[PDB]
This record gives sequence, C-alpha cells and structure tokens, in this order.
Amino acid sequence: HMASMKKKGSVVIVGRINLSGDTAYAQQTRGEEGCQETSQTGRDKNQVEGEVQIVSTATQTFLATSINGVLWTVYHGAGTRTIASPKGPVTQMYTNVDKDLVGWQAPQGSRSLTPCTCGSSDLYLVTRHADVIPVRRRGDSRGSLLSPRPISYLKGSSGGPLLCPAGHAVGIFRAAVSTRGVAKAVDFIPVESLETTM
Ligand SMILES: COc1ccc2nc(C)c(O[C@@H]3C[C@H]4C(=O)N[C@]5(C(=O)NS(=O)(=O)C6(C)CC6)C[C@H]5/C=C\CCCCC[C@H](NC(=O)OC5CCC5)C(=O)N4C3)nc2c1
Ligand SMILES: [Zn+2]
Repeated sequence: HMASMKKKGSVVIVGRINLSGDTAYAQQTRGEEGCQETSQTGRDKNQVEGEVQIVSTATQTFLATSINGVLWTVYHGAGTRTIASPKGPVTQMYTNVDKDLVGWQAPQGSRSLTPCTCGSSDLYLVTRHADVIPVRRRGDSRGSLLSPRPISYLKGSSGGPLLCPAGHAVGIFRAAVSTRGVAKAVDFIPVESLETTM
C-alpha cells in the first residue's frame, strides 16, 4: 500500500499553563481546527510563552514542560512524533520508551524551569487545569497526594511538572496510582533521569 501510506502528524502546542502571577490558569492559544491543520503541516507560527505547554495530537492531549532548554513530555502521549514549529516539524532530540520520556529542543519564546537541587520532599504537581496539587515525595519516582481525588482530575496532565517549594523542576508526571478510581499517589520521571539523558 506504498502509494497510500500516511504519516502521523506533529504534536501541536494548543495552550499553556500560566504561572506568571499569583493565580495559575490555563490559556488556550489554538482551537481544534487550527490544531488539526498545524499537525498536518508541522508549521506553527504562534508565539510560545511560559514553562508548561498544553499539547495535542489528533487523538490525545497532554502537557509538556521546558527544563534546561528541552521541552519534555511522555512517550505514551507523543510517541516518536515531531513537534510543530515556525519552520516546520522538529524531530525529537531525546526518546526513551523505557522511561516513558521524550524531548525536543525548547521552542523559541518558552521559559525553562531549573532542575531542583533542594532535596525537598514537599512537592507541587501542576495540572492541565492549572490546579496546583500538593504531593509528598515518597521515593525516587513516587509521591502521595495530600488530598486524593478521582483520576478524572489528573487525566491529560502527563508531561506536567512536579515542582519544589522554590519552583524548581523535580520531575515529570507520568502515571497515576489509584484505588477504586481515586488517585492516591503519582508516578513521575525524576529530573535526575532527564539530566543524565542530557
Ligand atoms: C507506549 O509506550 C509506553 C512506554 C512507557 C509507559 N509507561 C507508563 C507508566 C504508561 O502508563 C500508562 C499511561 C499512563 C497515564 O494514563 N498517564 C497519565 C495521563 O494523564 N495520561 S494522558 O491522559 O495525558 C494520555 C493518555 C494522553 C497521554 C497521568 C495519568 C492520569 C490519569 C490516570 C488514568 C488511568 C491510567 C492509570 C495508569 N497508572 C499506571 O500505569 O500506574 C503504574 C505506573 C507505575 C504504577 C497511568 O497513569 N498510565 C498508563 N504507559 C507507557 C506507554
Ligand atoms: Zn528546589
């Protein structure tokens, strides 16, 4: 079926989590129609701002987080896809299925988080709805929610950051641990695992 073989589209930035001020809030920067066309062309002329992007493919939506000049997300969201940019599709510079991790060069205009060196266990998870959820670190890749809630509230937030009290990146949200649909804990990619990948 060589003549008909299709190509998957690019990941597309469709919004961001604004952490600029005192109040965190989600912003949409591209609607579903323009996302569809930008995914096909890989050409995204929109201005990018901030640390946490909301990203989409044709079938999934999740988050992506800039840390040290790399926009990081999960492999279960992005696969091996390019990301759209002003000059066309950009190929991944990191791919690690064993960690559920991918990364591209951070887009012009983004701001990057700094990797945490505090060694603190009082963390904060940022979701696609701009909820800032306290999480106690429980291991290298696990943290417990101080206030559990249904997994529905976390769906679509893979690729988002866990931050320390000082706003540094401690990890990338990967998976939720639940009992009877209630998220009690989170699984995340520690920033050290990104820093060695780099
Ligand atoms: C393909 O190659 C791959 C390589 C490595 C890899 N490695 C993984 C750990 C993995 O896990 C998958 C996807 C995540 C997920 O759903 N990620 C969140 C999310 O939001 N995704 S998302 O909606 O943005 C989406 C799907 C658009 C991208 C953050 C969750 C939110 C809610 C949970 C919903 C029920 C699901 C509860 C699961 N629990 C869990 O597995 O827990 C155990 C891990 C150790 C304990 C869970 O979380 N997953 C199951 N897939 C892969 C795939
Ligand atoms: Zn820190």
